[PDB]
Amino acid sequence: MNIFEMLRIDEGLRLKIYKDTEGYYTIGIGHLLTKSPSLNAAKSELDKAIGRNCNGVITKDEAEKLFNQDVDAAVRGILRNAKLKPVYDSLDAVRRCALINMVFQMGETGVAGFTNSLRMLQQKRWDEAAVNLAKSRWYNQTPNRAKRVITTFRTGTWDAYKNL
Repeated sequence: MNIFEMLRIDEGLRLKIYKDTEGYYTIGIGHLLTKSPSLNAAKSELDKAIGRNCNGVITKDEAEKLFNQDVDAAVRGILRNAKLKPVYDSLDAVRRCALINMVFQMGETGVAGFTNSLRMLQQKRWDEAAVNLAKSRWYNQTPNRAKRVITTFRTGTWDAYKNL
């Protein structure tokens, strides 16, 4: 497993515009288009993103391309965020993927927000952070995925993804 394989599992692949867990227009491997309720806004965003007339459909190549940009963006966002950098730099290679996973899913600001959980990760207090992390909207809304990610932070292994 690597970060690509992990996000691939959490997000699945769709070549047609679809609605998020939160009902937002997305495509590919979890590539949010817009939070606006109009399919029209979404298609406009899709065309902009791809640089062609898509009419709500992309190719797999194009999906993977958005995915390459989004993983790259998540890493760089981390490394630039004053709050996320130190945590990332303190973690081992498996757990770094867990952090990325959250930033990909809820954004930089989303994650910078888990003050207590990040303090716990930095301190390598793994059980404690897993409990703290479960005390969130994230976990109540997407439990299956959150368990997989929390499990990764707790164990530093890929066992949560092996099953899948």
